[PDB]
Amino acid sequence: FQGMSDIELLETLAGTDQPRVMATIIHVEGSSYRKEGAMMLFQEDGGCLETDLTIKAQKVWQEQLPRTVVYDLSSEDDLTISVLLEPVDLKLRQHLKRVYDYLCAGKSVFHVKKLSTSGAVLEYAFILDESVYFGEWHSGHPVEWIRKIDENEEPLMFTHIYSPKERLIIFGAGPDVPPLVTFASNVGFYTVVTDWRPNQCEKHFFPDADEIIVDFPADFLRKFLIRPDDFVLIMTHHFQKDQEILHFLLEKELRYIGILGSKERTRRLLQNRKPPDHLYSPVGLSIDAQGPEEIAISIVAQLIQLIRSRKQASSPFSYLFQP
Amino acid sequence: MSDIELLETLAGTDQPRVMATIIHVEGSSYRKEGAMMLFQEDGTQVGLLSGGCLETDLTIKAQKVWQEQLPRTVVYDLSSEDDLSWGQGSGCNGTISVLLEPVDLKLRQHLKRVYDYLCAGKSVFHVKKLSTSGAVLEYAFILDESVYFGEWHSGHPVEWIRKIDENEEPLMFTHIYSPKERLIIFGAGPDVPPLVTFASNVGFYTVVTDWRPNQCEKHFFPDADEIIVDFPADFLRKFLIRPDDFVLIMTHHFQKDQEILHFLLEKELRYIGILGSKERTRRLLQNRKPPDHLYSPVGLSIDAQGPEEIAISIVAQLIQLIRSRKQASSPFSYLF
Amino acid sequence: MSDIELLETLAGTDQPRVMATIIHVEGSSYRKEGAMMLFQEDGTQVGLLSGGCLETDLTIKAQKVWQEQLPRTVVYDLSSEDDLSWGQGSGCNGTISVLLEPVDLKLRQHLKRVYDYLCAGKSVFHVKKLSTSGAVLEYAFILDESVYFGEWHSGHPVEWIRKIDENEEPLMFTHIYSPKERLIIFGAGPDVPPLVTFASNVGFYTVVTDWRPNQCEKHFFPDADEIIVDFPADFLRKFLIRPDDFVLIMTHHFQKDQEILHFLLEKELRYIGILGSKERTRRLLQNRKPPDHLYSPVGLSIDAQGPEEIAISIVAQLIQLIRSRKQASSPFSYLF
Amino acid sequence: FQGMSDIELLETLAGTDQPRVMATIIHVEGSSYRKEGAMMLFQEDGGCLETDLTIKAQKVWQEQLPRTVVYDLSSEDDLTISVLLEPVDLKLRQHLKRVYDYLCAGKSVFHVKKLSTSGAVLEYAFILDESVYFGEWHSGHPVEWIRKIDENEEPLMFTHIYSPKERLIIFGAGPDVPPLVTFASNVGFYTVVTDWRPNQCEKHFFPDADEIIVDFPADFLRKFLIRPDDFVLIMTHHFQKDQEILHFLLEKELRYIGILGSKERTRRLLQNRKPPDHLYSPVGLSIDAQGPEEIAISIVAQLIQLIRSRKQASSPFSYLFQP
Ligand SMILES: [Cl-]
Ligand SMILES: [Cl-]
Ligand SMILES: [Cl-]
Ligand SMILES: [Cl-]
Repeated sequence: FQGMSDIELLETLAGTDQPRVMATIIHVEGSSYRKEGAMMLFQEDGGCLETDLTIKAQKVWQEQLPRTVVYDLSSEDDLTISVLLEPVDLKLRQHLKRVYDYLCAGKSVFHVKKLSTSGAVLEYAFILDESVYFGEWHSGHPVEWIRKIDENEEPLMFTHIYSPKERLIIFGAGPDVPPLVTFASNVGFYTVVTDWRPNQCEKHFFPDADEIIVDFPADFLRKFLIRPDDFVLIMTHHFQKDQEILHFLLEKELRYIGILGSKERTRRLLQNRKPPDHLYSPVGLSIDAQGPEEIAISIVAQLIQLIRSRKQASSPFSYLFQP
Repeated sequence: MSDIELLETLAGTDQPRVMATIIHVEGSSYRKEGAMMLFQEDGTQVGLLSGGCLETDLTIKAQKVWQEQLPRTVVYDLSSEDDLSWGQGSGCNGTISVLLEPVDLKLRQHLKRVYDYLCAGKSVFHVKKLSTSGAVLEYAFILDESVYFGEWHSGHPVEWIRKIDENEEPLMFTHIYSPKERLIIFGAGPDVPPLVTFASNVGFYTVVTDWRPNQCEKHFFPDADEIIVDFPADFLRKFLIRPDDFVLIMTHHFQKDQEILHFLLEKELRYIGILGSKERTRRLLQNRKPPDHLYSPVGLSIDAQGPEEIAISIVAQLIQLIRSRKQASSPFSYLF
Repeated sequence: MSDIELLETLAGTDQPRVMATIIHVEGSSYRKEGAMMLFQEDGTQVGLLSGGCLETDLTIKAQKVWQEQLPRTVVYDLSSEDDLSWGQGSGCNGTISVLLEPVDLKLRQHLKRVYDYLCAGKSVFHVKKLSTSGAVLEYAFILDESVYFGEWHSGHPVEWIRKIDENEEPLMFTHIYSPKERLIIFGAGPDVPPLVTFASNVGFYTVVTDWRPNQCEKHFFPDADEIIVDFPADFLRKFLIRPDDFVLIMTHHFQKDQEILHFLLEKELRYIGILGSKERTRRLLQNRKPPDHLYSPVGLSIDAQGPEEIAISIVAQLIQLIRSRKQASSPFSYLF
Repeated sequence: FQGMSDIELLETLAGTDQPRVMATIIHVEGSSYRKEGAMMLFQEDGGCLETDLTIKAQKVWQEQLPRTVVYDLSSEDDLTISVLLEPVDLKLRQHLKRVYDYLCAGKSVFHVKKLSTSGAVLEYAFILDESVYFGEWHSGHPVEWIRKIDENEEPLMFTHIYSPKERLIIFGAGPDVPPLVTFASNVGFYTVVTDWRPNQCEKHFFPDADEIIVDFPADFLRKFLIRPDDFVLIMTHHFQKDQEILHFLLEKELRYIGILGSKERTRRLLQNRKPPDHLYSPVGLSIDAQGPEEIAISIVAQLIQLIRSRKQASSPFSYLFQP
């Protein structure tokens, strides 16, 4: 189940065309290691629950009809959850391919399932804006249907946000940067490494980096577009270079700016300028880390903390529920 | 990298090498006092001390040290680094003292002996006696008050250290070479491989144990030092867990987690981390005195989701405790 | 690489650069006096002067020259190179004087103007007036006795040069920036692409002409500066061949080779090479006075077989003649 | 015709299984740009001669019978030669695959064709030793048949030596070595680059090098086998390194040892030792070359001169004709 990213799962559907049934935990009552929203793909070709689901998935594909299966998780071995099995038909295959393309573009997608009392999927939509949506939704504006759900008489609704690959833009390719690229890549970040020294940027130093761009910071910032939902990490160990990068990103709306060094050094970098809103110096959690490997953990832990802490503020689509 | 990995590198390629050691730090610096780095003839460097334009100057100094076959102390004002860059320098408001030593046939042999003792699990106390000019007069590798090796001609190196100026005479440098910290992981589920990778990369000796042989294939855990396929009860009987070890219980099986925890209860341990909720771990303890260093929920609370994030959270917690815990817990404390 | 390719590199990436020039050589050295090299901030170097551990020291000197924004002369005893290596040094029994100049906004602008004149086909006479300390007092780029540019404040740079000590006062350095030598190739058969590559790599401006459009596709000659599809008679009417040009006749068509040769007969030319035997070329001349610089069979006699080997043979012959031919054939000879 | 190497041509037969007819110039009378022994492959899917051969090749494949075609080359446009057309049948395909494998191993192969008066191929063999041969040879020892050929009454014989890729082992990966690798590779050498500095040995510096081995000279010489028919080029610009390489190769039987530098420097390298037999210092022809690009031409020209000058001594199989 919960071991593969949403974008890593939708990617699997693109390089397939193979018969597949998708499982989703739409409800959890009590204790479970797997959370609500966790997904899994059954391909028509480990654990007692997954083996029963395999048989159910096989039936769901043949019937070409979704079903909700309830499992009384109650056992002193840790083996009540509600699993939704949907056949990835030509319609849903097409819609999920469109979802993947929007996450590749960096845009999040709000998904909503309208379920029947029996547990069948009546309607489903993929929302981008207050008007822009796609899917098998025949009844009104999906957004207006969600806001107008009844307190107790309307719990036959499932929502999930398909979040794109988070980007981590790293300024510097020194020998302390390869562990950070590895840890950030493994956790699920899209990593961009940029430095002006071509010998520092050989691909064998950063095999997990999605992009390695050899350029002076000023050229990079001119050519490469930095999105406001991106994470910037300045660790060149060159004052003038760090100052060149920071001064450019100053008025730019940015989620995170982390600078490797002391508060005094960052104060010196900002000489004669107003600091940006989401500046983190010293970078990473204070775990008194020593060396590149430990500092890299400290940085990635902080990123995870901020992605998950600001995910309690419902940041991508919270604006579609106020007014 | 790690002391044992740096000393491992000397056993390999056998080529001219100069060893750089930060013997003193004043102010702010990327690395702390005791940090090492290898300057090699092949133009490669093993480790970093600044990450700036400092390494560029040391390379030239290292080349001179090898030719002269004479150690040297180089002092770097990292703030006034404009006298080393194409730009405004590093910017770090600190001054570091780097000691460059040629890894000659004598020191090569001594460091190979240090490595063999760390492979055996024995720590080594290293001491250097420096001259006023900054060269190395004497050096020793201590195992006990009487047992020592190296290039030490005067008296008992141990008695020379205890009878020093005060909080170290500036002409003395000490460093303890210790073996890797051990991380004993109970469970081989698909959430354990990222934890093994992150813990291995940060410098832990990793032991993975589970009773299910197909979850324990070596390709799942290529960074694990040991993969032992056994029932927890057999593992605990056969494999000795020392008090300085780190235990991580993540089998996702209540009865299994309960036999592991109940065994380790009275055993003095550095760390016990159990994957799950405080309520689950209360049920696991089933009215027992909790161990002194029990961590449930495991890892720092960064609201981690998925195996990859939980693994970062745990390694973060492990780093925090190794670095927070009183540095006056050395294996050569008994000596002083 | 070539002067025009080195000056081309300054027009691009626009980053801190220090220019190294060999202003004097005593004894044996890999490069001759006038050889240049670029030290860049990105850690890349454009050209070489020794290829040893010299470049490693210059990099540090270049970094200082940029910071100080002041030129410097560095003298290297290449024999006593043990004071620069991990080993016994270079071994070359020579002493070189390297002049390091920061490519400041002023010099960047002047060198961009030099490049534009070489693109136009006009050579540029460069002169540096050095101080006793080895710094640069003045420098100029001469086009004619009166027309000059740069950072020259005293008199007429031309009159300053002619009125020097004798065979140059040690405080004077001169260098002629000339455009690429032209190699005009008649024929686009499958034996011509290796010759275009080897001639292009060595520094020739290559022009390929043939009357058969499918042999002249650009993918066959990616290194050719010009590919002109025309009958030889039309090419010779339209394209001007200067006396300092190099001609290579290799159409494998007797009548075509004969119209090309008969046209170039009275025309003063640096070089005319015809692919084939002396007998064939005797038949081509059909009782005519052979040109002064006719080479048939073409290339050095190394008993070459196939297009690739014949191409080496021809480029070898071309190099031999450019280097053998009297150096007192400069375009600024008329000035002195 | 003569534009593709023998080994480059036999390679083409391995990645084929496609119907193919091989042409060979078995005789030349007078003037021709193409020499005797030149080969070409016609595949059953530029110039007037090649177009006629294409039609003849098509007939030869259908008939599955070799034929000799004579072309009166006499024309004042340069358009008498004897072309042999042989269908690359399953038998010959198999034999030529074996020839290729021996050239990959570095062993030369002596080929002989026994032709009829009509121009058909009666017999053919591929000789390695005084006893070791393979092919479609039914009559005696091919070697003894060749030595005992009649002065004038036996010219119905064609011989050709299939020579392996010549190896050029370059010690040094400085910025002067990439043009030499390119020129040597283009002319047809198997190039091996070795240096002890990994940053000097990135593959993008030497894309034409067959092997790039990062090692100290002493380790290279221990691990990599140097054949007596190999060409060694010492150009590390490091005296101690060049001395380490030369001292090892001293008693070793070697075709060519070229050292970049002066005779005095090479004399200093050989301090207290007898120089090897095929030492070339200064390396390359004296064309007063300046810079890496010109020196590289000078070196490759010398190599070509020595391969072709010692090819007049019939070096690979001259020993099978003396005694
Ligand atoms: Cl900088
Ligand atoms: Cl309890
Ligand atoms: Cl050396
Ligand atoms: Cl004549």
